[PDB]
Amino acid sequence: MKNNKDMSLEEKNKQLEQQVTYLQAKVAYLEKLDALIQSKKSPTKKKRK
Repeated sequence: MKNNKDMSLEEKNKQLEQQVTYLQAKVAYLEKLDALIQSKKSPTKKKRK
């Protein structure tokens, strides 16, 4: 169900190989948010303070 928000979940994209790539993690964000890092964003490289 397209969330009341603007960026609906259906807006999510899909690829050939990346299909399962994000479908595994994205499933967490897109679940309620959308096709993007929101709930639990992956770990970023060593950020130099």
